[PDB]
Amino acid sequence: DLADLFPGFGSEWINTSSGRIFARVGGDGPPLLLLHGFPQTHVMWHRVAPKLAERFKVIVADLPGYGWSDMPESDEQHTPYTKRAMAKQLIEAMEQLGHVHFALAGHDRGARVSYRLALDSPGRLSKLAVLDILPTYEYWQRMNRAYALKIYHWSFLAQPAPLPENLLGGDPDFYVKAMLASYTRAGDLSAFDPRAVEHYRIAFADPMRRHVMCEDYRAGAYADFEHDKIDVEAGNKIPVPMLALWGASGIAQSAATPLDVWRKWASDVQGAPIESGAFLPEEAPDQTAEALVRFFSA
Amino acid sequence: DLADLFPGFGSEWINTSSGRIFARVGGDGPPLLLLHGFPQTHVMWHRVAPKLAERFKVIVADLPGYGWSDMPESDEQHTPYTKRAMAKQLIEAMEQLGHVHFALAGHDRGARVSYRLALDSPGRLSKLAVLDILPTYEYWQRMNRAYALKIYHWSFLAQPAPLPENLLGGDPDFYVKAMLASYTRAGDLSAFDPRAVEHYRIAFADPMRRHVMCEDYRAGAYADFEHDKIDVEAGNKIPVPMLALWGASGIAQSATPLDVWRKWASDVQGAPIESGAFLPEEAPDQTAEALVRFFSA
Ligand SMILES: *[C@H](Cc1ccc(C(F)(F)F)cc1)C(=O)O
Ligand SMILES: *[C@H](Cc1ccc(C(F)(F)F)cc1)C(=O)O
Repeated sequence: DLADLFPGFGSEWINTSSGRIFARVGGDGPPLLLLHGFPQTHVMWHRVAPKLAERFKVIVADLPGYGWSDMPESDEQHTPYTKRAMAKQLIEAMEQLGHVHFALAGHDRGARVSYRLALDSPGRLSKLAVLDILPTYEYWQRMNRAYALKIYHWSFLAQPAPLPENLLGGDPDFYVKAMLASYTRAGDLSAFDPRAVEHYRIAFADPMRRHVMCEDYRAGAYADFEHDKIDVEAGNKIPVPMLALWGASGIAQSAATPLDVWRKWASDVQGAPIESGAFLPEEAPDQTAEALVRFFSA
Repeated sequence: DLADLFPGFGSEWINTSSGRIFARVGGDGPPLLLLHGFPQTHVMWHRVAPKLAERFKVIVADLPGYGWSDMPESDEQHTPYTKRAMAKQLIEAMEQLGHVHFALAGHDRGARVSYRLALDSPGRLSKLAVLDILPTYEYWQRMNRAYALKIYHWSFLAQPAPLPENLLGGDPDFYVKAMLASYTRAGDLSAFDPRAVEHYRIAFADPMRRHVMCEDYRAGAYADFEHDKIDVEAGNKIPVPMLALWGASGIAQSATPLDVWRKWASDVQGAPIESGAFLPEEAPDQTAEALVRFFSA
């Protein structure tokens, strides 16, 4: 019922102690993990993954609780869907494949999993790439009226259950599509493959998957923030050589000077703006792929 | 049929150029206007209004677009549901009854209509009372992680249509009940009268009324903010002698309310009340006496 946007890629259901992680696996060479964000799945990499496959062994994984990944039971602190736990679970997953030192690239929620992984376990990463994000700490500290209105859903979805859930039940199709079109450059869905939008909408049409997304944004308003406050108070920087890509019309640039912020969180960081909205790998696939290939190859 | 929580009070469909304002009207003496808020209707004053009617001509009106008042067609800048436009419409309504200089008390959304009225047309108000609020500018300007999480619906309901409307249409009864409960001390509907809740529920059950509420919160995120900002930068303060009532466990106090209003008013008194956000329904007696003692000085 859902299209194949990764021709040639296999399908792996990697076992962890918190549940199965689904991923499309293609190419050969150095291991490169790709992590998606909200409200998308692994298929958001379908326009750049084949190019990366020509050079690397590309693992395109659904986040814990997302897509076809299992949904581990959450708790009163939203632990399994905190960026620290997600990182632990994916580290565990990559160990099942023999990948204990790999390249990592993330977008939105996946980028947050990524930099948290780098802080907690720098050893697991050769190079890091974060796409159109700032540290979760940075958004909350810089929170103003402009901030609050634009990215309203950081506060909205972090509301205690079942208030966001019950509201999302009203028109999940509309909401998930609105979340996609609102952060592009054109303001519509033209950037997204209609088949890819189907993957997103189908997953979002399930109440259980939506609950996970809320538990995600709850973690991002509490545990993730507290985890980030500890680091920023200690003065810990990410030692992993990392790349920061953001859309010129993206979310991160309206907030701050992206590479100036990431220089405060990482000692070895380079970055560039790309003519795009928030959804870089779909809006500007050629440039995004090129940036990643050249960076991970160096 | 909805309950009549105002024994003796007549009903009024007051014509304005922007549409009819419904109000319950009772008592006699100096004229006193009561303006409700979100997500309520005029029946929120039902526990304190009779006490007030012993000494005043009490006019309990539904805000334009709210409850039983008509719904003026809105526009791209949400003009008719800005606080400036609401105040003008109510000034018209009061002028119909022969009231061109009156006393005014407001809560939540209505209190924003009220101080905006004080700023734009100070001559219209003998005395002013605002309940459990800060100026709209103050909330947006002091926005942080805490306020983002604590009062999220300022940003959520302000999202461009029809994003909030389509979400609210799913489970409207749940949302309106949660909104009433969440800001009380007990965190339930126990402080409210069931019949009052049904008034709030039925109104909130109409999708057109729900759209009006969003237009209200859209105005409060933009045009209202900008209007307030103009007064901040120009050093304009409310000359109308006012009283700032707020709940000790309410929304307004979670800043030091009296200090904030002193920046906005050159003659303002302030006192806390053992209550959540809905003082006239959580602490009706303390609110009743405070209002009576203030407008009767
Ligand atoms: C996805 C949306 C998003 C993206 C980027 C930022 C910021 F401000 F950090 F750059 C905030 C929100 C997500 O929630 O991660
Ligand atoms: C009603 C809810 C409300 C009340 C008071 C405040 C604050 F923080 F300004 F005092 C915010 C929100 C309303 O929408 O005004």
